Amino acid sequence: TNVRSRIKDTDFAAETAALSKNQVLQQAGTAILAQANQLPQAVLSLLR
Amino acid sequence: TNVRSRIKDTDFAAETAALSKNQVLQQAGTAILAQANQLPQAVLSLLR
Repeated sequence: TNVRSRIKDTDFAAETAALSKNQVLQQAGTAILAQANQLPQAVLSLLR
Repeated sequence: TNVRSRIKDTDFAAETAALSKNQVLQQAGTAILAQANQLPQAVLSLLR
């Protein structure tokens, strides 16, 4: 059961770190696309 | 998509330069013809 524990289980102190990371990466990427999809709006400020 | 971007797209900062150029060339050429079509009117100021 020790062996199967180290194989099959997850230590949640690691998991929650992975979660915090991934959540930051998503909220980031979303907020990034808020800008990437607005950089083409600099176009029609020029000559329109 | 990078490759197809550099092939098929236009960088608009180049385009708008081409536009400004062409517009100047048209407005110019028009205003030029305002004179070229009036140089023959110097004729009938002479002997009529």
